[PDB]
Amino acid sequence: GFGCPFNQGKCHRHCRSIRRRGGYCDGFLKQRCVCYRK
Repeated sequence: GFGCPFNQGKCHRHCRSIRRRGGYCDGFLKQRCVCYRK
């Protein structure tokens, strides 16, 4: 969806920039991702 498993970077790079480190898409369609750290 919005990202992984097609574009993890889109959801793994957006958060990463926030000093984050890891994540996993949460949905099939353009829903939204929630990088590990909350």
